[PDB]
Amino acid sequence: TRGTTDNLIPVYCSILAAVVVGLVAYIAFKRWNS
Amino acid sequence: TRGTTDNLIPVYCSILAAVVVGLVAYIAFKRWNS
Ligand SMILES: O=C(/C=C/c1cccnc1)c1ccccc1O
Repeated sequence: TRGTTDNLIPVYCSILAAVVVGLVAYIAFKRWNS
Repeated sequence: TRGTTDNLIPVYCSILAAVVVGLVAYIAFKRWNS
């Protein structure tokens, strides 16, 4: 189970770029409107 | 896919991972102290 848990490095940079960008606007608006 | 403008997919992940990681601490602290 080394090629299916810690080989997601190329896939992470894709999903993490989409999630982190959506988080920057969401988390900020949540902490600004809290 | 010119190969000299839209081939920088892996190189972006390098600088983007280093910038976005350093930003996760800064943006969070700025939005938390706001
Ligand atoms: O092989 C890599 C994968 C990057 C990537 C970037 C975006 C979407 N899918 C994959 C890679 C990641 C970080 C730095 C250099 C790399 O070659």
